[PDB]
Amino acid sequence: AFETTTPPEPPQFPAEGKINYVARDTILEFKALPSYSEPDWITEKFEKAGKLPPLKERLPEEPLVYKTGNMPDGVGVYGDTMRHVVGGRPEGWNYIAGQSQGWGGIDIALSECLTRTAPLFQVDAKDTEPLPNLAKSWEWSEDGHTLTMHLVKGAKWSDGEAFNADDVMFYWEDAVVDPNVSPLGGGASPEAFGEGTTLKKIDDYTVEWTFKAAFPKQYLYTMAYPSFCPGPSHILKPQHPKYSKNTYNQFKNAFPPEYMNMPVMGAWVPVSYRPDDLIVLRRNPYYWKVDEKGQQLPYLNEVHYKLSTWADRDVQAVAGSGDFSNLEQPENFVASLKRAADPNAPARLAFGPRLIGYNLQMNFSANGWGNPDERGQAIRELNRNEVFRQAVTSALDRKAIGDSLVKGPFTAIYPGGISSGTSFYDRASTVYYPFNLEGAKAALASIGLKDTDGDGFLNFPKETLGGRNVEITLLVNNGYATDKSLAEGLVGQMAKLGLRVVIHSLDSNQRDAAHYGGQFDWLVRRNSTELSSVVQNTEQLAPVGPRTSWNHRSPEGKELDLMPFEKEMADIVRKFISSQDNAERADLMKQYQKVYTQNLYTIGLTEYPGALIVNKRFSNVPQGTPIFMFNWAEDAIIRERLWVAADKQGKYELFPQQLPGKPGEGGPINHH
Ligand SMILES: OC[C@H]1O[C@H](OC[C@H]2O[C@H](O)[C@H](O)[C@@H](O)[C@@H]2O)[C@H](O)[C@@H](O)[C@H]1O
Ligand SMILES: [Mg+2]
Ligand code: NA
Ligand code: NA
Ligand code: NA
Ligand code: NA
Ligand code: NA
Ligand code: NA
Repeated sequence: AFETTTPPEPPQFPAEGKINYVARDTILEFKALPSYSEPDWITEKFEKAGKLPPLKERLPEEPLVYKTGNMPDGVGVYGDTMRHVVGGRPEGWNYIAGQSQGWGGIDIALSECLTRTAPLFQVDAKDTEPLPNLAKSWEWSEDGHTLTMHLVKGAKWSDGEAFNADDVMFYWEDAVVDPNVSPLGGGASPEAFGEGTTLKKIDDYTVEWTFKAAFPKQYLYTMAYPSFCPGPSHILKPQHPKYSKNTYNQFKNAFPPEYMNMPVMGAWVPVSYRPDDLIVLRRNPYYWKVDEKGQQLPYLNEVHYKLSTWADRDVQAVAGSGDFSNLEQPENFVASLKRAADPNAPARLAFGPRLIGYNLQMNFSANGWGNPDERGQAIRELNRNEVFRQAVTSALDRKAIGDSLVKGPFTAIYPGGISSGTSFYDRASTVYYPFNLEGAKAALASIGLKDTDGDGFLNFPKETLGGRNVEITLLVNNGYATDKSLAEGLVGQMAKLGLRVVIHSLDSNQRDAAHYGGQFDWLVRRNSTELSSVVQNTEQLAPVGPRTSWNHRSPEGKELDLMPFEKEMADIVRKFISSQDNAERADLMKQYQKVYTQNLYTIGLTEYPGALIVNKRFSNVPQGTPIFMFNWAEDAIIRERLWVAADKQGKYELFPQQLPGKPGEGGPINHH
């Protein structure tokens, strides 16, 4: 009944900061170097005092080596602190059991994964193999069902314990396969790695994947952050219910934020924590990454995470008291641009492509996900009705939504689906339902929704819930002004259509528990990587598995009650995952976009670009780094490779010349 078209082209964005494209193998390689070096105080005060082993003995025989050619400013010098500001709060250190550490780069820096993809924003080539990280190399069998994966060899956790296949296997078996454990982020279900996929240990430094499909190369991306970031099994395994008398809740909570020096494969280790104030990390002396001159990374000795608000991160970065921000809330754009416009500004600000998007997601489970009551169930039935979805999207004045956030060329009309800023995007394949409130009102009337009590809100027919008013709950992340503003705008627009929408505003952790547990009717959410990049966590594009979709999961352990268009989307996604043909992949994403946007798998709210803000004293920041593409800029900028020239260094270290203490002990260790 609606006059659909394609979305109008947004205003031209002079998108400052162009990316310097490079080839995949210009960034790093694994190899032995003839000599290695580290900060002088480690050698003088720890090694020479017999308190820490010599550096060569702490490194793998073949460490990960960053190639100087890809370094924007070349080889670094030691020193200084990276000062981050975050809106989140740590629950504890058990990432693989689903605890948040506060976001804003903390878990990104702690939890290293098998592969790495965030720095791939600088590779234009199709289609790029994820960078090796904890997995140094891999080989496909001739038939394409077997993937032999070789691990970094001789690397150690920050506490000196060997990193090997046991850590990989513990994550796979006891975190992924185990249905009672859910790693942080809402993903990492077994089917995210392919239906029926198995993983086995060959030896201490070799694992073997077996896939049902032939060459499903897209799963290498799933082996990067957030889905395959192994934890220290020697510490975690004795707390797991399979190997102790602990319950799953006791395993999840065994490492509270106060527990210091949690072993990591990351560049820095947590050494201090003050509630609602600060987390301090110190350099990991067992870090397994070096530069081409043999200097053990990171260059920065310390990292701070000030516990504040997300809006304060922007404020502190432009003021110069914070060193980094992802300017991603349009309500903060004008004030930030004003401060950045001063030539004496301590920080540089640079917008990227339009990769920040928001969708309204409707719960499509009519078979019990989140155990809904009679009211909840009737909403799942409306959600699954295509005429209802068409009315909701048509009742949205998308120009007004964008203007409510910020004026100017930032926002773009966003019907939903793949972001307009990504290479797989096809405007002609994007179904746009223009603002048509009258048509939206007539469509709801056609499915039996009419105002029978004179209050302007539509009622169910007499047969459903005694003909009461339709009432829909809207789950919102209370940590962001943008999410709240979009939710408030959504309530207003729905009231004009005649639907009563009630906001359920929760902090990040509670919001995640309600979302992943399926305890929602509708929710407002900022897009994740599958919509900004397609290639990162591709399984999230459709219900390919019982728990891969953000808005259609099945209760444990029922099958999905998929609608025909969702089955079509799932088939396209599985075909894309196993394709190495560039023309076929591009065509499949055109088909995917059309099915998504025609059927309204989700309903787009708005889309706009974000800007990376970084203190000017840092060297090695890549030009044109986007705030979000394969992952957040905290990962993409490669913080372990950043450095500050000696004459520009800040004097901000809270534990200078100190190293992390033992897991569960007081805090850091000194030389005297
Ligand atoms: O982790 C870095 C990130 O932190 C904040 O975003 C948190 C959200 O992003 C995750 O990908 C996750 O899927 C969500 O649950 C989580 O809320 C911040 O807004 C970002 O700029 C960035 O620093
Ligand atoms: Mg071990
Ligand atoms: Na074979
Ligand atoms: Na194990
Ligand atoms: Na298995
Ligand atoms: Na239990
Ligand atoms: Na806290
Ligand atoms: Na993927």
